[PDB]
Amino acid sequence: SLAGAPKYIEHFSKFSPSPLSMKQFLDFGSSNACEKTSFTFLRQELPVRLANIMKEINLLPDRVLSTPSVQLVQSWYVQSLLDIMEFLDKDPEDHRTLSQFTDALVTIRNRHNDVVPTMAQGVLEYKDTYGDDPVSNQNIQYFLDRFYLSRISIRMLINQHTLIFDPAHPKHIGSIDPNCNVSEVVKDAYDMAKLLCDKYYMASPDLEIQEINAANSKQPIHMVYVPSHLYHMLFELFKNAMRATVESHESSLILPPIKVMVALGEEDLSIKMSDRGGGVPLRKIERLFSYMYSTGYGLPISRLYAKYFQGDLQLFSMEGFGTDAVIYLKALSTDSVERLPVYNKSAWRHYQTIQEAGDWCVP
Amino acid sequence: SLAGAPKYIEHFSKFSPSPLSMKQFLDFGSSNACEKTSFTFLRQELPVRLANIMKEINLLPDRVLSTPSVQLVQSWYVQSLLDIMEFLDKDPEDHRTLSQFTDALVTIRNRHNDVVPTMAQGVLEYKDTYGDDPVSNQNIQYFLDRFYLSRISIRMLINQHTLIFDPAHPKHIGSIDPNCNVSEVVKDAYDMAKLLCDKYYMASPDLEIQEINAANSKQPIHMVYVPSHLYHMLFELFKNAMRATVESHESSLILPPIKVMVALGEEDLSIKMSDRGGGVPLRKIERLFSYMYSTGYGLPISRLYAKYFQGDLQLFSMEGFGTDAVIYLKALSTDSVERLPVYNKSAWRHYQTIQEAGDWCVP
Ligand SMILES: O=S(=O)(c1ccc(O)cc1O)N1Cc2ccccc2C1
Ligand SMILES: O=S(=O)(c1ccc(O)cc1O)N1Cc2ccccc2C1
Repeated sequence: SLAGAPKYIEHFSKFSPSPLSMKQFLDFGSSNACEKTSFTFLRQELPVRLANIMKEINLLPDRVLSTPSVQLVQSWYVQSLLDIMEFLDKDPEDHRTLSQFTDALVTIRNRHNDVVPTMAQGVLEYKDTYGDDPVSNQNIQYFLDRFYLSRISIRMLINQHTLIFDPAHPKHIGSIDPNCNVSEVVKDAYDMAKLLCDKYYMASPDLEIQEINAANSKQPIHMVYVPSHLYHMLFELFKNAMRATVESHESSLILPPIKVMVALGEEDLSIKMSDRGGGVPLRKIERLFSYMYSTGYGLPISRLYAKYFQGDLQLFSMEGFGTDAVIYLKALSTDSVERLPVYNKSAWRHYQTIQEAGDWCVP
Repeated sequence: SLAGAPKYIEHFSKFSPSPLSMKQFLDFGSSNACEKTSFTFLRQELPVRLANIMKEINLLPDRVLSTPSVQLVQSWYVQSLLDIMEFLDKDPEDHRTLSQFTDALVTIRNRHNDVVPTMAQGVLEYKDTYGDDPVSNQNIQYFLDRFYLSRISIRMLINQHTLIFDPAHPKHIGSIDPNCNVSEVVKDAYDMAKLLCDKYYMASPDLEIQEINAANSKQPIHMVYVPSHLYHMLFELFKNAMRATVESHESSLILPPIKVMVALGEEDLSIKMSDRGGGVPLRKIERLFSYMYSTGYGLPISRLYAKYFQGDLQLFSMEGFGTDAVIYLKALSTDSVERLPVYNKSAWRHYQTIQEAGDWCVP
């Protein structure tokens, strides 16, 4: 039988999460020896990651914390932590321990399947119940970036363990493709977005891809990456680019194509998606990444996927012309290291915000 | 005879600077009635702007404040404030007051001519004397953006007064062109940068300009702006784009052109400069706007000019291919309002930084 959850949360929140690189993930084996190691690692690391973020949930404004949906998500995290605590005294040598552990991780993954839209309902509840205010809004924005990135990282750990120690492509290591053909993923995302655009508008822009392999001009561009994450980002970007193009060309039968450039440099693998969808004023760019205005978290969650392995996703528009979106990825698996929020004094001080006049003038 | 400077600094730092819009600047007349109004406005507003920024100088780390060059600049600001204090009890009705005031502003402008490189020497002195540290560096970056923007605004006020109440183009209102042809300024900046590039490399990329006037496809794009500021930004951008293009093409006789798009939307006038100079990894972009790494303040000062009337200057590269730089300006004179730093509690808290582990994980 287990201690009360707060005792575990306090214990594990003292540790910092331990970021892994893509190479470390990829170089992990599938033997029983490896499964025991994964077990002993995860029964420490998953509680550390769960506890760290649960401590930050507590820093949210009372208004947001008081909402039923935020309380519900909190309750899922508590149960998931306790599920893992059941394994603290279990023997990795016992095969039943390992199989039970995998079952528990699957149960946790399912429990948390709807976390993103449930948190979004919490934001809506806060808005509806109290009205929004600038201070709470900035805290929510800061928190949600970290909460959703934390969640991405926990899902990564769980998927790697369950996929490796249970198909489509046996060459993958869990969810990682050591030879991801970037243009192929671009095409897959385009194809799916085209189906949607065609359904609603009966037309869609064509795709043009150009590759720039700086060091090896001949060679098709590949990388070590999780194709599902790359697909996610590109699909969201294509949906926006397609909608802009069609909606800004209502009187036209000829649609400008969406142009994608994939560039491979010494350190970056960059993917630029350029549309001629008429663009958006600079003032309105920030809103596209806001959880508050978006309550529709496609763009901010996509940018988190990019940031997760030390990349980024940036938007640059020319109002009256169109928009460029750029996904920046690390070219090398050794540079592709998890970006994980950590609960400490610096994190804590960020929530300690209050209402005041800013450091810049008003007329 | 005058009070000690600190008594004036305390008095005037209580007020907030008053931001003017481009339209307000432009709608100001040249009559004796207007000169008296400009006088009575500036003998309050200039002391307010001087005092506000002098109070922030005092928040710099002792290490930076202790440098001879920072002390020298401080001493200039003190004398300039006192110069204006001489006018507090003077009669605007007396023509000698007005003429003496204009002389005093000219003297102040000359006194402060070398502020930018003198402050940069202060940064170098801090580096040489103590070695740099991350906390001081972040404070310097925050301060210098505000200090240099404050300086831009003070020079704007002084130039407007001296130019209007003392040529090349009588249609200008002080330094403001109500009908600035943007492509003409682009060409002027290109021409000057080409002279420099040709001198050192014996070759330079060609220029291609495209305009997108969204609402009036025929019409050449014009705006209300200070052409010297726009020229400054474009010249710096062309120098970087040209150098990148030539240096990345050492073995080539054919240079890719620099492409400029000028787009006019409902709210933004955007100028994009695109080069194929091989680009720079994302990791190194931030450094381009850093005063510390730049000690060469061309890019950060250019971005301040853009920000001064509520615009921005952004860089986006594709490593292995090239770089896009975008100047965002407000299309409408009514939206073009001075962006002025103000000394208050929010400003004060920014300098109150200390050394600690960040809110994100290390391996
Ligand atoms: O704001 S956007 O410029 C835009 C945003 C994100 C993106 O990835 C691509 C884009 O092009 N764009 C989205 C959209 C939708 C309907 C009608 C007009 C527009 C304009
Ligand atoms: O970093 S840049 O990508 C670059 C920076 C700013 C800019 O306006 C345009 C640019 O293109 N670029 C500057 C430079 C100089 C010499 C050799 C190679 C490079 C690359």
